[PDB]
Amino acid sequence: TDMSPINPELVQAVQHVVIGPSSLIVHFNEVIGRGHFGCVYHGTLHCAVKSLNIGEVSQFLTEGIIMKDFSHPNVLSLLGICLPLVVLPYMKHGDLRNFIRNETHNPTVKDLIGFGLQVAKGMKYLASKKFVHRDLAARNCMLDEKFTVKVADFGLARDMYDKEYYSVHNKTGAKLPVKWMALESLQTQKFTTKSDVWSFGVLLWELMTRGAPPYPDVNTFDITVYLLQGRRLLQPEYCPDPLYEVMLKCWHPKAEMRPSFSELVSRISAIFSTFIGEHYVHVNATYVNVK
Ligand SMILES: Cn1cc(-c2ccc3nnn(Cc4ccc5nc(NC(=O)C6CC6)cn5n4)c3c2)cn1
Ligand SMILES: [Cl-]
Repeated sequence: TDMSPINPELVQAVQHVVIGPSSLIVHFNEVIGRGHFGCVYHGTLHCAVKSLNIGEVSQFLTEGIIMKDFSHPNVLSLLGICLPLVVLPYMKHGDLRNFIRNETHNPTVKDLIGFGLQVAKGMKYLASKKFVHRDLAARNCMLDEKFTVKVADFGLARDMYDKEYYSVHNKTGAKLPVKWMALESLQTQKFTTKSDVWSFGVLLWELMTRGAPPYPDVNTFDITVYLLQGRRLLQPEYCPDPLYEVMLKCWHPKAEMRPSFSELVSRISAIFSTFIGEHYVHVNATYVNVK
């Protein structure tokens, strides 16, 4: 790549994931959200129920067991499955991007770095389980009633929850979040933990801009050409210098040189500790109403 610029066994194993049909009520009237692979609904077990569409039933059950094993306060857990329903905890404040964009919320610099810090702790956990997210972005993290950020949009909850930010590769037909993708993944369509780190860098930029779209009007795989002119996202007005240095390390041309999620947790927690909640972050006028 260019990096310099120019089945009885399965049935008993899945028993701890299955929810009984009579112990779950799905409210099909109240559409929480929509996705390509399944619509999400209000449920009572209080929860969110995503309803999906023989060979593929193995895959559904097996994905449930792997996903049920993930337990961490900054990771969206799986409450269970039902049969094609995916039962998830209800997140009161919805997705992180919409939350920070909302003009009636008044986040401080400390608040937003805090969300970033929480996301890093979630990825640190997922990365320790050898799990590559492939689509880390503020739209795909969620926020509960205590403002705990949970990395979401993985396993059976995987979808395109805002079609706007996914672009079709002309050959393969795969719709990909090109504005969040590492320089190497744009060229190969292979994803690693180090390509998640790049995405996390972009997520930090989203946090400090209160959910501005990255790279306005650079929307296709021609982002690769843009990056290879020698470019990175600009430092946001309310982003501290040390945090922007962290963002630039996340976008290191050589994947191996990017920091681990352990190192990111360490560095961000230090930066975070210096703030006391006196810097209100306001939205840039040039990013308002921009997609
Ligand atoms: C823009 N966008 C992002 C998503 C999204 C992203 C990642 C996901 N990972 N799983 N899911 C299903 C799910 C799980 C719990 C949940 N809680 C709510 N609560 C609300 O919508 C509150 C505000 C009224 C909705 N969900 N949706 C996800 C949905 C949906 N749209
Ligand atoms: Cl602050």
